[PDB]
Amino acid sequence: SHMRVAVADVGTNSSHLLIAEALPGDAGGFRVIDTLKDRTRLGECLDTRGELTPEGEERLASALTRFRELAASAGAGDVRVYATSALREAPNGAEVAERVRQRTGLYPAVISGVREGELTYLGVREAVELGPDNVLLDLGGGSLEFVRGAEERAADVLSLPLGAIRMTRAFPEGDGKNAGRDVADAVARQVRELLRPHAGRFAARPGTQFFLSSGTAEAAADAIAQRRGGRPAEAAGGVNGERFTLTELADLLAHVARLRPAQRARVPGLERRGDTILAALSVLHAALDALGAREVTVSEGALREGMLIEELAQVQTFSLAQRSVLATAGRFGVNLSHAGQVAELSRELFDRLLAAGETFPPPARSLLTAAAVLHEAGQIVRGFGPQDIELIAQIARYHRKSLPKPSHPDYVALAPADRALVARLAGILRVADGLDRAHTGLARVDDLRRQGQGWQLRVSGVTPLDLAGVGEKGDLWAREFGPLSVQN
Ligand SMILES: [K+]
Ligand SMILES: [K+]
Repeated sequence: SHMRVAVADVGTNSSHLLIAEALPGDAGGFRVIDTLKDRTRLGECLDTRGELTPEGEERLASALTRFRELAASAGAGDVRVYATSALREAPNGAEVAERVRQRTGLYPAVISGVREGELTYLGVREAVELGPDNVLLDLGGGSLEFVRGAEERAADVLSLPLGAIRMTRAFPEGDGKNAGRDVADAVARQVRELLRPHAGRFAARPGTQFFLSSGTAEAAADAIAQRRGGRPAEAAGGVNGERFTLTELADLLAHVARLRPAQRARVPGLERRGDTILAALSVLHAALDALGAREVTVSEGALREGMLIEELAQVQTFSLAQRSVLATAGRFGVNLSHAGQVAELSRELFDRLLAAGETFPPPARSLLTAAAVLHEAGQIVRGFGPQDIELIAQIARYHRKSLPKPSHPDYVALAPADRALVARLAGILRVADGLDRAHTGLARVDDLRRQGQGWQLRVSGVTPLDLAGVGEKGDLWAREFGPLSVQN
């Protein structure tokens, strides 16, 4: 009943963790239990080639070790990890992520900037009052997402390389009096060059509400509130829902550009961003000005909140879409997200095989779903008859070197057609667990076609770990249905 969930995002400035407990009623809601930030500073750990250094890998692994520990102390156990610009753009990111999974057990799965904007927008929705027409800016250390949408989800997402660290490094500050103003001006021109062909999609219309998320914008809201004679936001309840104007942002930026980098970390509210804050504030001002914004609201919800919403959405709606089967897997303490995603992928692969001509018996789909949800219940290695559950049991636990050997007592041998059914469904299920090996819930089958005497599988939303898992978990598919080639 007390089922707790953990999600994390690995970005360019820092890494973030949210541990929460879901709300009853298959509603899609959660109660926050714990949050954690880690100054992983991956964007400062890139080499001249853009590769993440062994020191960045260590900081990564360290953060995911902290995350895995806190998540288990709270009772979550498994953590879904998404990664944004630093690891996404690093030529060695796939390697880094596989290495870091070996060390910690957590795989940092790179998502597209569009999907980063999409999920961030759901996090903002969980924190503030979106209206019929919203434009969100999310400035990280590496990129800046522009998102527009209405009251429930994103409509258009653009992702630009205008991040706080990236812009600080791309316009190094000089030694003169106007050095800060000159960095601000040049950063502001870079924003204009890259946004200009897309500005209209995010431009102010009558009634448009503008929102900012993430730590630069939160620091700026705090600095502006303190410049209006306010108290530090940490002494208060945070900055969620605070509003400031474009003029106030402009005023703070002018002050910052006049200061020297070390002086900026003594500006109240900016003490933890002195090195990137000048460039960061230029990005924010220039972009908002390009879009015609005059006021913004700041949100403390971001990627990790939308990660929990998207997860709870699919997981709870799948149980509505066997509903006890996901619940019974809960009694065995399994990762319901993984189990539900593996069941959906099994469903997807099964239907294409049927449509291509493969004959299956009527209960086969129901059997594969049930074994899909109980594949990782250590204890196990409802409208199902006693013979069906035995079939389900053997599908969940299929291996060539079975723990009981045929000659050994207690060995359970089915009838030949059931043996053959188990093998064919276990090959489907294994491909499915491969497609969610990264535990992202993001894989989807797009097309599965016969290719000669074998098959060709097209998958989307798949990480390099997921694709590797199918290759390592698809040998049974090849014996049962024919050689399998996966693409995209
Ligand atoms: K971001
Ligand atoms: K310009």
